[PDB]
Amino acid sequence: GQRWELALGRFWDYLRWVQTLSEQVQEELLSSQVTQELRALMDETMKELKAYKSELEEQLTPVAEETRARLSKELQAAQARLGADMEDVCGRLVQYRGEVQAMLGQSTEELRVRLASHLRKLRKRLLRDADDLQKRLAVYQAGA
Repeated sequence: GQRWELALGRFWDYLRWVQTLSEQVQEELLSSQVTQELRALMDETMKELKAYKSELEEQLTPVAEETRARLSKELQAAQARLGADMEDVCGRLVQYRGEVQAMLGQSTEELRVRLASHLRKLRKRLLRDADDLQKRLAVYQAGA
């Protein structure tokens, strides 16, 4: 099932737009609008993913509790790793907003060079934990 993949696709596209640090992105960065819109997207992905795991617990093949429950603890953790990535990205954008206030009108060009470099790394990490969680979810899609 892929309702949570679509909701993550929307998170991921928005963040790809933020990564460009265009005029409008910078505007909405110094206000609380992109961390407010990324929270809403995160929240729909996690909502939809909790409900997909819930419905997959209905179509599980014959695995004994020390293995079927080893697997949900490993899957709740990949859900948790992905949530923690998205929160990390929003905290790095809050940090940028603060660091622009503290410049007191001075050039933020060197600040946007470090942000773009840092955001790319976070987004690299985010994408590999979504891929990992899809794998654990696909092995669980049938049981073990």
